[PDB]
This record gives sequence, C-alpha cells and structure tokens, in this order.
Amino acid sequence: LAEVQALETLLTRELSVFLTEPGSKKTNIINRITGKTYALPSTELLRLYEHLEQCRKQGALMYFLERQGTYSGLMLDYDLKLNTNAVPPLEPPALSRLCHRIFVHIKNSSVLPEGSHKIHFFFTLKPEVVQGKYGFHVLIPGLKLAASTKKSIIGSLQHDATVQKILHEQGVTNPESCLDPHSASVPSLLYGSSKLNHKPYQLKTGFELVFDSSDPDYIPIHQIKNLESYNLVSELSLTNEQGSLVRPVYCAAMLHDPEARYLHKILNLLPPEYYVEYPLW
Amino acid sequence: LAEVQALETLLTRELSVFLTEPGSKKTNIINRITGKTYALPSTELLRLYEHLEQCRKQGALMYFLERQGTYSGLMLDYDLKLNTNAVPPLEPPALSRLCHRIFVHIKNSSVLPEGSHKIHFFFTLKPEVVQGKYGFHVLIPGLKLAASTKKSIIGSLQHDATVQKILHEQGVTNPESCLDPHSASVPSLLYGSSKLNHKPYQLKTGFELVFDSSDPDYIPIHQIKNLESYNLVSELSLTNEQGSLVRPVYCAAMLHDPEARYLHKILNLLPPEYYVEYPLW
Repeated sequence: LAEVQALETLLTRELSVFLTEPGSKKTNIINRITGKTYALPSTELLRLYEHLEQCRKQGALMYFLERQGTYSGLMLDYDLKLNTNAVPPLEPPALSRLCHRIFVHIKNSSVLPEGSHKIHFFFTLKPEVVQGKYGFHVLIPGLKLAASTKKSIIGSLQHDATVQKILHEQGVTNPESCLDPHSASVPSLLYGSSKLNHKPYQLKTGFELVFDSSDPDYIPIHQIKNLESYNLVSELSLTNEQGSLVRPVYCAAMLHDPEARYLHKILNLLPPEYYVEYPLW
Repeated sequence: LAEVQALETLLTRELSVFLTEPGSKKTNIINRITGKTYALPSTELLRLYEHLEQCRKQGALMYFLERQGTYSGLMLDYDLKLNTNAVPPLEPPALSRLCHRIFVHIKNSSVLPEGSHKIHFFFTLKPEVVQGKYGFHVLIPGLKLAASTKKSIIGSLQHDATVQKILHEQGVTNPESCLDPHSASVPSLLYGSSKLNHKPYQLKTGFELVFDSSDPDYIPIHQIKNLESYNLVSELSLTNEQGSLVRPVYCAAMLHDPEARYLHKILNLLPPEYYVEYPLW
C-alpha cells in the first residue's frame, strides 16, 4: 500500500535519527510493531501525524503509542463490563454530561488559567462488545496538566456518583471500578492504533467546552460538527501543541526481540503440560 | 386562498359558539383582525392551531393573540436598541447561554417539580432591524407557571449581569431595560401572527433543557433538530397542553382594515404641524 510505503520511508530514511534507547524519558513516540522508540521534535511529530492520518483513513494496521510524561493532555481509559453484548447507546446527552462532570474535577484541581478558554473532549469507542467487555477513551489533548494533577482528577472521577449513574443507565455493571487509575501514566494509543490482538477505537463524538473565570457558572458544551475536516491523529494527540482545532491551554504545574522470526517456538512453549517436573525440568 | 377560506369557515360556522364578551376572563384567544374574543376548549384550540399552522406555512396575514391568564407557559419579550441596522448574529452558543441563565431564575423561584423533566425554549426574531430597533421572543410554552412567579422571574432576569453581557456583545445599547417587565401579563402573539403594522417573528432556534432534582448540576441544553416536523403554532402556544414536542411540566402555584390604501393617507397626514387647528379645524 502506497501510504504504508510512504510511512516506512519517513520512519527508516528520516526519523531513524531520533531513535531513543530503551527506558529513555526523552521518548515521546513508541512504534510497538517495529519495537522502535523516538524523541520527535514538534516539526517531525506533525509529519508523522500526516502519514499516520493517511494510513488511518485507509484502515492500515498501526500500533503507535505516545508517552504522557510529566506535562501533557488528559486521557481517561474506561474498561466496561456490560449487561449484554450490545454496544451501549452512548448518545450526545450522556457523553455531554460526562464532559461536564470531568470538567468539575479539573476545575476543583485549581490549576486552570484565568480568562476564557476552549477545551475539546473526544470519545473513541471499542468497535464491538466481546463477552460483555466494552471500552471508551476520553481524550482532552489540549488541556496540558501535570501528571500528579491527572492522578488527582482520575481519583475524584472514580468516586463521582453522577458518572456512576450515567454508566449504570448505559448497562455498565462495574461503574465503581471501570476507570483505569493509571490513565495518567500509561502510554496512550495514537488515534487509528491498537494492541495487535484488538481493533482501533473509533471517534464517535467530540465536544467543545468553553470556560470563563469571570463567569464560572456558564460552561457551554457543544458537539464539534466538522471533525472530518481536521487531521484526527494530530488533534487527538495528548503531546501535540501544533493542532489546528486543538490549541493548548497550559495549567499550573521485554528484551528477547524475536523480530517476527524466533517467537514461533514461544507459540509452542506454552502448551507443554510440564507443570510437575521430577525428571522433566 | 384555500387555507384562509378554511380558517374563515372554522371561525364563523363552528367556533362562533365560543365567542366571549369584552373583558371576559374565560377568553384564551383574541383575533385582533376580526376583533373577536373566544374561550376555546382544548379540542377546538387544536383545530384552530392546525388551520393557523397551514395559514402560517403560506405566509397569510394573522393577528391572533393568546391570553396568559394566571397559570401558563413563560414568554420573554425583548425590545432591543442596536449599535447598527444589521441583524445581530444570535448564534446557538449565545442563545444556549441565555436559556441556562433564564433557567437559573426559574430554579431559584423554587416552583419546579421534583424528578426529571424536559422543557423547550424557542427564540422567534423580528425579521429585520428598523432604525436600530430589534426584537426577539423567548417562549417556554410547556413550563406552566403562576403569573406572580413569571413576574418574579422577569424581575430577576432584568438585573442578570451575564444576560446583559451576552446582549452587549450582540450590539445591544439597552441591555438593562430591553426585557418588557409586563411579559408575564400581556397577551402573546401566536406563531405566524403580528400587529398589523409589523411582520411576524420567525423561529430561528429551539433548545431542549433537561433538569433532574437528583442531579441538579447536570443541565444539558441541545438544539431541537426536527422543528419543521411539528405544528409550530401548537408547540409554541403558552396555553396549549396537548402539544407533541412540548409536554407540560406543572410548577407549584381599534379596527383599521386599511387594505394597503389608507396607510398612504396616514403617511401623508402626520407630517403637517396642524395637530392643533385654530383656523383649520
């Protein structure tokens, strides 16, 4: 495929010069398919996002992660157990109310800057329910938060009675324990990417929330209408600062490497029945 | 015109039996063109609304008023003085915020019933600015309020700093004194009707507000999308209780006929300074 070939050329010929060592904090981008780690400057991050976006629109297999580090956008990872194997409705009013409640906790952290600011919420959903297991990500990529503040906001969100109600009325049986408390620290999948055993989450709905410190009781939340007009890998990225839709608002602060060849014996080192080993160890 | 002929037949042959005397309290409907007053039961009100709606869709001259009486929907009459003769933008975010502020005053009146309820807001706008004079009606027809509560809500709304800001940013030079304090008591034009010297206000945008006593901080406001699907004379009526979109929520308790011919005489009669006449009376 042309756009995959283009991404391959960008990675090997050009971005190879930004390859980081294993466990290097400088790392912002992880390609879990090639097992490569990169520290991309903003210019080269954007070029990557243009290629990943073209690959996304053609349904290409991607497994890119961004590292959140100490100061970046907020991601909420919900792992739902459902009543049934039916995708829950999750219509705009429920998602709109979720945004409001998420914002109340952000505001209560006291780190928002004074003045008038737009922040965008994006809901990406697991494409199907598998054995009653369902998922969504809430991405607030533009709202640049300290890791410690994200952890605090996530702690508060787990105990939110209104959020638990919304999730319950959607058919969620684990509304108390569905929000991953490590949402603040885990590397976050780029839009169009997934674990190799899963399919990528799909953008259902995005919302624009405006807050004004002078008028704190007015918190307008509206659906974003022309989402398709933007580079979604770009806009949804927690570490991006050069989005068009998403403009930053700054808040107060495995080594065996088989390389697709040697792992085959791994596939037959599991179904030995060799638990008990008197001579067989 | 057929639909005007139909309305004429309904009024003279059928509804004539509901004609009220001048100053009757039973009156709910006033036809200021025919100078007739009626007390229509709900069945005959609906039949009227079907005919008025057909007449409205064909741009027919109507001057129907409904009397608010002591318990009915809320109407806000804004008379704006503007910076310019340009229609102010009044886009959904400004109107959405207006609804929220209007609701805060309704809630503060303490008369809302407990539980979950939808209430609809409709904004009808003066079709053009004339010498910087502009207008809109806010109709909350489903929210059945005591006259005394409406007066109280209107009093509070006049002094609302956020509403004054919104109106100021629209180019309103009288944001302190543009809301008619008699909005609670005046007879209210049916949708498609107007004073004989004015053109009828046009429905620009309607909003659905859901309130829940159990979850008071969640106040979702969304544009209504399929407005054209409904009988708008019917839905927008403050005294109607049998709308399809608008379901009631119960809160705690001369003749001119110029035919475009003598308007010329009015236009040439006023300019002389002969209002007093000692030799030419």
